[PDB]
Parts: sequence; C-alpha cells; structure tokens
Amino acid sequence: KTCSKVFLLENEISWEQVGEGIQRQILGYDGQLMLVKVKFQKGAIGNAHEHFHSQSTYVVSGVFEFHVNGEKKIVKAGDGIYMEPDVLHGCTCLEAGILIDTFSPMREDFIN
Amino acid sequence: KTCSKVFLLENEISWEQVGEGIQRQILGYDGQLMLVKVKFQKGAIGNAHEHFHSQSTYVVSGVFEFHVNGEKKIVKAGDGIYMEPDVLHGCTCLEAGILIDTFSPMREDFIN
Ligand SMILES: [Ca+2]
Ligand SMILES: [Ca+2]
Ligand SMILES: [Ca+2]
Repeated sequence: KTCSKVFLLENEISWEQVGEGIQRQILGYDGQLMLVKVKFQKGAIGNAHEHFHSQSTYVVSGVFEFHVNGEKKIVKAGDGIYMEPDVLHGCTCLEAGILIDTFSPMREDFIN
Repeated sequence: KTCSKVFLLENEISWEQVGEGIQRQILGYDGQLMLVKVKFQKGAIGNAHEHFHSQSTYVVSGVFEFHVNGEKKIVKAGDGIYMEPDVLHGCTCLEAGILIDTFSPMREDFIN
C-alpha cells in the first residue's frame, strides 16, 4: 500500500539529510502526488537536475535564486515555481528558509 | 497550452475570493499537478467535500482543525495532510494562516 499516513506531523517524521545544509521530510504522498518539505541553510545548493516528473514548488520562507530552463529569478516567501517535465532546474539559497516541492507522479527515489 | 507561467510571483497574481475569510492564488500547475495557496482568516471553514483528485496539503502558518474520513486532528505550521482519492475532508481555521493544497490531477474547476 503506497502512500503516506493521513496526518504527517513534523515532530513525528524523520528529517533526512539530503546534502550540505539541506534536510527534508517527506509529507503527504501516494503514487501520483508527493509533497516534500526541504529546509535550507544559507549557501546551500539544489544541484541542477532533470526528471520526467512535473514539479511545482512553493517558497515558504527565505530567499532563493532559482533557474528553470536556463532562466534565473529570485523568489521569496509567497512565490511559486513550475517545472514542466524534463526541464533543467535548480536553486541556491540566499537566506535560510523552507521550500515545499511537489511532484506528480511521486519521486520513487525519495522513499526507496 | 495548459499550465501556469514558470515563476509565479505573489505580487503579480490575483487573489481570488473563495468564501468568507478565504482567499487563494493558483500557483504552479499543469494538467497533472496543481499547487494552490489558500489564506484563511480565523474562523474560516473549508467546507467538507469529496473529489477524485489526490490531495496533499502543507500548513504554512496558523492552526487548523482538519477532518479526513471522519478522523479529526489539529495541525500547525510544518505539518502535512494526505487525502486519498474521494475521501471526505475539510477544515476550520483556529488561528489565521496559510495552507498549500496540492492536487493530482489539476482541479480544472479552479481555472475554469
Ligand atoms: Ca497522474
Ligand atoms: Ca527537482
Ligand atoms: Ca479538497
């Protein structure tokens, strides 16, 4: 049965170390939709990558420089970013904060 | 061509009035994934509803009482909620704050 629990409580879920200055919690998901909370320290880099999944991100807090398909924009709390299937994208955290990354379908690699 | 722009800047997107004390911005989406930012005043109610879409929500801020399939839980900033296809769910805002609701596939009704 491939899905998260119903209530994903931050203080009950393990933070996974993703890289230097980057930690994440996988929150609500099934095979078609996955929501990930990613906490960045200043200076941390989301390495450029491509994947077939659709991705839609929300900036909860902090300030980030994002690039999507070669285009750069600084985004801040309240802003969103859409990454169509297979587009190159990544980010650098300018001030510590949280992103919510969402995916369709799920990122099987994030649980396996 | 069914999708949002790449960079969804809060100060460039219209807030839509959804109901009493509830406003939303549709952020990054395509036909398979849609991310919605929903700002609630204290007291506001997300009416109980059912839909075939998968939904995964993140509590950005505030405090909410959620019900999913008849089960109630208070959630707060950092917590998530997963709503499998067709489950009855809704919420009441106990302290003003923001939810990110994500859907697969998109909520066609939110743009049409
Ligand atoms: Ca799908
Ligand atoms: Ca990505
Ligand atoms: Ca719903």
